[PDB]
Amino acid sequence: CTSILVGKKASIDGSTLISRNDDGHEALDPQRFVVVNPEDQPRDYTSVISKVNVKLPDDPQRYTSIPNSILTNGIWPAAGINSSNVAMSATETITTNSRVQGLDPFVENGLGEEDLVTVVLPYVKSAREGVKRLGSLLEEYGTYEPNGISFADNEEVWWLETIGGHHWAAVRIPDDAYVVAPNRMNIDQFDFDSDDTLCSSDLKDLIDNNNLNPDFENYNLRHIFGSASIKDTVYNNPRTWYGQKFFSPDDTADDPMEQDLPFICHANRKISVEDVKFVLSSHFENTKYDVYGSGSQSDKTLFRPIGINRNHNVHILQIRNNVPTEIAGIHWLAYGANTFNTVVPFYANVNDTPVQYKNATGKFDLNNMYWLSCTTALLGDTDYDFYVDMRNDYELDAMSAYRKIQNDTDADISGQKDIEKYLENANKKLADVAFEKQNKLLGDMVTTGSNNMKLRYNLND
Repeated sequence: CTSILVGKKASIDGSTLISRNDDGHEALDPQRFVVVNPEDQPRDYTSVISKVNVKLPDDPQRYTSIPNSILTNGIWPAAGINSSNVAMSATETITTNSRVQGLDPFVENGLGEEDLVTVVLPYVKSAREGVKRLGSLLEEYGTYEPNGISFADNEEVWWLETIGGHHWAAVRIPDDAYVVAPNRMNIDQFDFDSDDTLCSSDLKDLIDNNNLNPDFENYNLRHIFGSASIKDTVYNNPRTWYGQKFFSPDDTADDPMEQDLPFICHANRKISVEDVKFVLSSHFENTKYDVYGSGSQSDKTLFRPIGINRNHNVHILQIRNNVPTEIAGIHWLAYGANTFNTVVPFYANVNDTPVQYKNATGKFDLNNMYWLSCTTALLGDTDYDFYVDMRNDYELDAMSAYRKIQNDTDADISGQKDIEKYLENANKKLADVAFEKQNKLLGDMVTTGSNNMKLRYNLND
């Protein structure tokens, strides 16, 4: 997984953004776009993986989510926005170390990524409340994973990292800042009594009393609780580096393996949704580390890319400030490897979701956007340089169409007597166009690609 966070003064439009590539173990695993209405929410929750049993409040809020189609390993809702316009994405798998694990081991019947959005998001009305509730739950139930979780509302963006079986810390991202986060513990310099931090009440004592601090001065949480491994230099740090080079080129050096890249960054410009999607789809373009590029075989395969075959979904959760609250929450969504898809700006204030995004099952169905998008990216992968121009045209054409629909829908919001019905229609238009354009792209690739098959023999006349 790769996560990107953007504070409200750092975005081009004054919105907050939290985002993540939901990357799994297998390349393909069908995803659905689903609104969980309060009557559909469990009050007595039991996980599949850990069998943790969690009693939940009787007043859940409606929320969007991205559950797995195949429920063998549980729901895995990934991310969403609730009816209070709070966004949450869980999780970014991070790292730990043996010293803190020796003190606070994983809890095998605790909470995991399978569960987190389901047991937190419906019950909070601010990002800060999200942080606090998750912290309480970690203390009450424990966890069996090292995870990073993002929260946002129209004011604030928070990043929480879990530490051992029960501990945690969280940082409020400055308004004018952004973060790029890979599968490695991220929080660095940490001021315990700061207004911009929250953590386990015992976290400082845990550190001080057990000689966990490797530094001569101050507290750096990933120095203390995280990793700086050889594997980090190829699996994690280059992703951070590539993102920071894109947003902060003059503040970022030329070593992708760097272990102490800053957590909090300041870009040289305001950041768009298009920008975030670009970084979340990237593969070290214009470097020797690009698997589709000109580098040696060993250089081309050295680093884990951000766009990748096992992108199951990508979401950019946006809470806007230039609009009435009923259309503030936008759940941008796409499926499959990010090289050949586009995020679609679904309004989150709806009771149901469009069929092409809701209906994936374990049966291969090219009328569904999960299967259609995966098929497109796989074909694209077989000859990237051949297909990339059509890909590029499609991205501009599709995003332009989405924004036209969004702008038109936003402009006519006042006086709508049934908001949810109005926005479900807008989401239907968005999904219909997204499917038509995805399908036309694949068709164009198949048509031109068929001309270039190995199994050919043409008379040149």
